[PDB]
Amino acid sequence: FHIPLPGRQSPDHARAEAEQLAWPRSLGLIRSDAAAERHLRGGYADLASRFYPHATGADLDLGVDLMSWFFLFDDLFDGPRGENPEDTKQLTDQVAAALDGPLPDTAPPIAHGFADIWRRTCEGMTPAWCARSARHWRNYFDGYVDEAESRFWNAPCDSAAQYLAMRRHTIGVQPTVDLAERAGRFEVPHRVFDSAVMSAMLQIAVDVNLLLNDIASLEKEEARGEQNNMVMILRREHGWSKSRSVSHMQNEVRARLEQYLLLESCLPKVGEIYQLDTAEREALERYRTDAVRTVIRGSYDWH
Ligand SMILES: [Mg+2]
Ligand SMILES: [Mg+2]
Repeated sequence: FHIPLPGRQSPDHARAEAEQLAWPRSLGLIRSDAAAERHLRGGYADLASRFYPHATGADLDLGVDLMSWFFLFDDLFDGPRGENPEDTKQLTDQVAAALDGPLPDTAPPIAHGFADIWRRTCEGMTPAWCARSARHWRNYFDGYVDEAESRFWNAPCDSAAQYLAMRRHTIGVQPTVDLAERAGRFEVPHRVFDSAVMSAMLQIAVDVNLLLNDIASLEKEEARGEQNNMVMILRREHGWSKSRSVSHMQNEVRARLEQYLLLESCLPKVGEIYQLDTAEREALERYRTDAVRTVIRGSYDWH
């Protein structure tokens, strides 16, 4: 890896991988043997075990379930639904409703799956934590509506800045990191979560994932005529070739990873600034190592 973040994987990964189909199957999310085979080919329990190496048993299963759900949910916007913000919001409203209370049994399977994840996610977490993580979920769903609006008007982004304002929410990294707290039964001190230093660290985590994702998905997205990929956007913004745009993105990933270390080195002083007590310093260290560092490296290793 470009910076010395250790590669990690939950020791309980084999069982979580072997049992991963039971949950989406029970919820109606995988409707056939063919769909199950397709799901296993994604390696989503493997991904979860790298984001959540500190989790085992039911806590790791929740992480596997979140990964499974992310990809099954995203599938629902592959076709015409993703081209229309009214149709996209019709679905995302039904899913996001789970944040406000129970769902009617007529709600779509993907909404019931979300509701079950969110129910488990909130267990043992402070009300203030649940409210914040719910806000992150609503940012995510609103981002899906914004993406469908762009597709509807055939209006792809013309700058990296405009693209990032949307993709930083649809990439789903912040809810992934939120789950790492729940999966580890800890909470980073809330005033430090809000800090400028931690905000920058999290933005790096989000950005590194979305940039690597756009490189990994480039050829598939080119074949579908997708225009909201950082490579295509940089070509429009700067006149660059796609080749120079990829190289720019690679340089940006490396530079941001190096900045991540710098920001990490500020955390001792940040803890002093916010007068963290002993338990709070321990919780911040769990967040740094088990939530932020893991999400930065987990997707890289998964590919
Ligand atoms: Mg898909
Ligand atoms: Mg899509």
